[PDB]
Amino acid sequence: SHMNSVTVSHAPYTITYHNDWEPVMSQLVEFYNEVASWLLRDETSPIPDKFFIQLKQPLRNKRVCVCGIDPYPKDGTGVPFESPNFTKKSIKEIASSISRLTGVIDYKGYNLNIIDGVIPWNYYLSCKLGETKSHAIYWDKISKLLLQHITKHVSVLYCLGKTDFSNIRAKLEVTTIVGYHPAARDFEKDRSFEIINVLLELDNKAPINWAQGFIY
Amino acid sequence: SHMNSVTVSHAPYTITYHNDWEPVMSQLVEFYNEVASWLLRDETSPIPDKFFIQLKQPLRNKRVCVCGIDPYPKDGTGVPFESPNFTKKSIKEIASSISRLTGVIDYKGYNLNIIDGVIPWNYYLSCKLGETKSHAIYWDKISKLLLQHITKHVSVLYCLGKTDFSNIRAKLEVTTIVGYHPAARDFEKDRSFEIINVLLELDNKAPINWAQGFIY
Ligand SMILES: [Cl-]
Ligand SMILES: [Cl-]
Repeated sequence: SHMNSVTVSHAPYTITYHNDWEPVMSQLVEFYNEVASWLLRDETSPIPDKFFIQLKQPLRNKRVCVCGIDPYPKDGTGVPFESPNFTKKSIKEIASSISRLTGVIDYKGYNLNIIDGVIPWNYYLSCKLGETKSHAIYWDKISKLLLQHITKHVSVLYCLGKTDFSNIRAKLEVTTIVGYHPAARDFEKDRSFEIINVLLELDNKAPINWAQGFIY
Repeated sequence: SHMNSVTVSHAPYTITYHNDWEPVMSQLVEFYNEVASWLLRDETSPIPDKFFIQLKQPLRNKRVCVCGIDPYPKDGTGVPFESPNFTKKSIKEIASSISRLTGVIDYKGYNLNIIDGVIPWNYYLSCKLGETKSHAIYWDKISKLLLQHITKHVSVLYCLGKTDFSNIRAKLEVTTIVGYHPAARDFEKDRSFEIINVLLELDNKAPINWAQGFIY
């Protein structure tokens, strides 16, 4: 069924997750306990209470995963790409791409987490405040475990960042696009890489309406 | 440089390979020796002398990998998908897709191994005469090793067969399309999946001219 379950750890001490994540929660508890103490030492983005909040998303209704390597170095919320005040460069560049693709001119913000069929994801679920990929060693196996579970549900995996994702062993056993980082210099590639996965969808599944992410 | 090197085994006893495959040849010798005796027991497709002939292809000039799970159950040549007399269903269906995409009406045959930028590949390099995926257990680690090496060179990995490739742990560390099997029942998906990877190319690399495969 569709429900939220619960599991015990140490800081945030309790992880609430949607039913769909069950197959993975036993190993995630094992992995997090042997790692948390090394991890919690630093000021993190997001705060420990927000590490796993994205596990409250169902995967049954997801067909696309938009994956960044890790949360914003500062002001991370626990929801990947989310910037509640729309000041973070990465989500502003995605918004502009979508704006250009769809034809939507006016908007106050953009959020990938409110689009039907889309789960936004952070490969590593944290980093030390102000330092990208700084907690990579701690999430290692957890990261592989959770992306393995996601790619069983979603049809398209869209990774943002070529060098960010350059050395990452991961899943075995679907359609992957390794596009540029949203804040890359030189546009056509960014914008076409988001239009290209609705036609990868067409081969079987329903399209994504990327404009559902716009906040007015 | 660009040259063909040589390595020692036991049946076919000698493996000739292009320079580009060097990083992988030490492990492939280790892996093949501990496996060959179990493998050579059966009548195979292709014959042992043809197992590794596709290692004579450079990878430096390859941007697309078209991957089947293993050679034809009968009449395999050592070159993936190749049917010298154009009677095998899989290559005839690919040819028809290309014919429909390109506009080429008349041809005697089709070969993926004569297209610039394309390396055709068999995940498992053999099978028992008349039985698909029958030598899967023997190639296991070798298969992972060689596809790992290919995907470092190519920009697009195109796998043909959803259930054929359903349970396959593989590479870590690029753009993957898991399309249908060429001999699938119900066409648009087959043909669009081959037109879709030239635009995945466009994001960075030169296009593939699929019509280069036609034999007149
Ligand atoms: Cl984030
Ligand atoms: Cl073959």
